[PDB]
Amino acid sequence: AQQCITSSQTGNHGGYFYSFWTDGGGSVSFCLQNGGRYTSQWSNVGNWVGGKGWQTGGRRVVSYSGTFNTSGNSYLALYGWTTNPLVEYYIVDSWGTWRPPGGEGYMGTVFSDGGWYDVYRTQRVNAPSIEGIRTFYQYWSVRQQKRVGGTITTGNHFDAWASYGMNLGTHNYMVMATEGFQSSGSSDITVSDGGSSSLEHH
Repeated sequence: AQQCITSSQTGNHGGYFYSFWTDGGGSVSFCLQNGGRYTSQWSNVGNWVGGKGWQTGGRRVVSYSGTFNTSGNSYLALYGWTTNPLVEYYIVDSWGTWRPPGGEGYMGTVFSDGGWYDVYRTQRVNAPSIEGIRTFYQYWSVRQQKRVGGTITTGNHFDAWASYGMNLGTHNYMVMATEGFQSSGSSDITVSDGGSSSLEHH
């Protein structure tokens, strides 16, 4: 059955790595389900992010399915980190009332997995990270129109980022995450590797 957590931690569940974090404001429940699945609920949350994926990110055909709901500022994104350089990155497929990162630091565009994304770079100064209190860039691909479920071919994003001088370091984790900020909502997301699909043919 499910395992529902409310405090920040990482682990492996159903065969998949997961990461979950919250600041402890408001309410959030992160429920680990069979295989690549998790569900979540949040109510008037301060901030949280979490999902299932890979302990070591990289070039991958990520595949995910499920549902994502919010009345406020929440988003659904492949979410991960590198070190040397320290980078926090996002490939955002859907959001609520606020399209991240509010247009800040626009760099260009990329086409991947059937859709156009806008590319941004933002900066975090003296901020908590996977390597402690640091100054680091955040890289974003944000879909021009919302999508919930599909493939995210990470290499296409990384390569576009690189074309704009947004270079990555050594991969740390990479998860298909739900995020909330001063908002309420729910999600139900199942992650998989997309490489076992039939060959595309039209």
